[PDB]
Amino acid sequence: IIGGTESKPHSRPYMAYLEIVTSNGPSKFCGGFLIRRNFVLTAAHCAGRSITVTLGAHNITEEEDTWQKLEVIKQFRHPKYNTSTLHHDIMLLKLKEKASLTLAVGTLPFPSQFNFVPPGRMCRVAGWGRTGVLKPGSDTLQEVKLRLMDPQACSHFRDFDHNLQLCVGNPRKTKSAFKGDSGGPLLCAGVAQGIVSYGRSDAKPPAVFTRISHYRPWINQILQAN
Repeated sequence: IIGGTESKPHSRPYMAYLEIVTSNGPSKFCGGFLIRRNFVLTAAHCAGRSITVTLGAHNITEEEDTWQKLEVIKQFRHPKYNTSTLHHDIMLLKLKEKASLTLAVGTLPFPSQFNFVPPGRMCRVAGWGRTGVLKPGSDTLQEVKLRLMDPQACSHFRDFDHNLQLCVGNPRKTKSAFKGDSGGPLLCAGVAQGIVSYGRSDAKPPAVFTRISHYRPWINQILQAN
């Protein structure tokens, strides 16, 4: 997260930290959020060999009694997830066991098929990603307030689509989600409307987020099929 501040500890109990093992140059990490006791929502771009989720953390380098680390038993990537258009950058993760609902660890509701959040709104995003273009990731959870932009603010991104994605962050400011923040949710008025997906390598906002309302039925299909 670029140009933000450290979250108050445990003020965002749905924040999930994902450790991912790839079939190549070791682990990478991602943000994501708990939607139900054994299900986390993240980006499809955060798919890997094996994944572990740490729930209830603030500083991911020092464990606390709030910590709950669970194994991912299955990865439901979006099948239309395409590495070219980067469309459908959403994935559901099923946990081997159910997280215990505590004040430090909680669930977040995602929107309905008809909740279409428009340009102008200021939403918040949290994460443990890089704090600058070539800067290390953050040990502590950071968060930044960002403005939703009109579709045109993002047309520099090949294949940007209004119905499926969100254009996030004012072009005139530095604030933005960045590498490492992938998978974390965008909260608008207390509802998760997006998922950090991608942006420029130079970290200049806007960055593109997955628009979740649109995937509601699919999330639903898997959640009901378990």
